[PDB]
Amino acid sequence: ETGDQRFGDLVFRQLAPNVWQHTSYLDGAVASNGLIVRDGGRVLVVDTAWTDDQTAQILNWIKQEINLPVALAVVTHAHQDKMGGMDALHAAGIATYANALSNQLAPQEGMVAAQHSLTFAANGWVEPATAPNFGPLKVFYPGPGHTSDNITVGIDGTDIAFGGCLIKDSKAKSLGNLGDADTEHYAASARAFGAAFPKASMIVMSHSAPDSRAAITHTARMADKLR
Ligand SMILES: O[B-](O)(O)c1cc2cc(CBr)ccc2s1
Ligand SMILES: [Ca+2]
Ligand SMILES: [Ca+2]
Ligand SMILES: [Ca+2]
Ligand SMILES: [Zn+2]
Ligand SMILES: [Zn+2]
Repeated sequence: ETGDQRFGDLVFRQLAPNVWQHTSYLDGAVASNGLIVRDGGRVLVVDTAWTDDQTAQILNWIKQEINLPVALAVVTHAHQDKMGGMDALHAAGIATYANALSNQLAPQEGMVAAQHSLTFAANGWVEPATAPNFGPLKVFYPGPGHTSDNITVGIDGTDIAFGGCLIKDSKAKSLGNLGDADTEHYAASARAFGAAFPKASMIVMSHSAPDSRAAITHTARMADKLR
């Protein structure tokens, strides 16, 4: 697409003045998207790429095009598209945060655990002391859906919310990989994510281009048929 930039195996698309989407491919060639946020004098990353080499490519692109230190990364669940690059984040000295449940499931899912655990209230909001100096990232656990551990992130100051692999696009035909999914609670979880970030108009997700809020309602409608 016009305006996109390629660095090695990675493609970046600016979504807002201080937000970019990172896309990595794993062989057909499957795309996974995460986010890069410029918060003042530092950078925040949401999700790794599929692999350590791909994740290092994100870090080098950030140094070349943004030239600000990467303070921390939040990863959205314990699967390869979201945490495959944890060793690269650790080698680069980036503090890593995941849901505690993602850190618990990580060895069983073949992932490396993050250095810190985020915990959540009954209402899905992160307990603030487990998310120190997160700037505009607002972390919400919507309930089990794509996986039991899936978390979501709002970028405060923007129109952007990230559903990760929980949300799928509004023309989708399936919910994608349901092997570790909670079929009963998925619809409610997708709706809870839309309610958490009621004013977000750009919904970014792992396996499609950014969509409108129609991705949330469409994903919930498809999920209703699993219960
Ligand atoms: O459930 B999801 O985090 O969306 C994953 C999709 C996927 C695909 C391959 C081969 Br292409 C290997 C690992 C994973 S994980
Ligand atoms: Ca590794
Ligand atoms: Ca599994
Ligand atoms: Ca039940
Ligand atoms: Zn997954
Ligand atoms: Zn995924």
